[PDB]
Amino acid sequence: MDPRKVSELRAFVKMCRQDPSVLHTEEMRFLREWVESMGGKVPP
Amino acid sequence: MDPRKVSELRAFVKMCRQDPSVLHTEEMRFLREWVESMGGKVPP
Repeated sequence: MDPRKVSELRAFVKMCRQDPSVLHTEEMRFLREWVESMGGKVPP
Repeated sequence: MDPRKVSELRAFVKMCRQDPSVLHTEEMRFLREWVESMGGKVPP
């Protein structure tokens, strides 16, 4: 992927690690499902 | 989000599903670490 979008993804992950709120929306269900497919659990 | 960036993230997840090796690089270590923090593991 292009380096700017990677930087945006780093910023997104940094946000989620401090406040995973956005992940609990319907918009982000696909992302939760992907994490779950890898054996993870999105925390509260 | 920017709906366009949600779209890009969906496309990125699709790409990673199709070819998990995209996540194996040092550039993507931050993403592996995030997944591991949630108890998952990126596929081989």
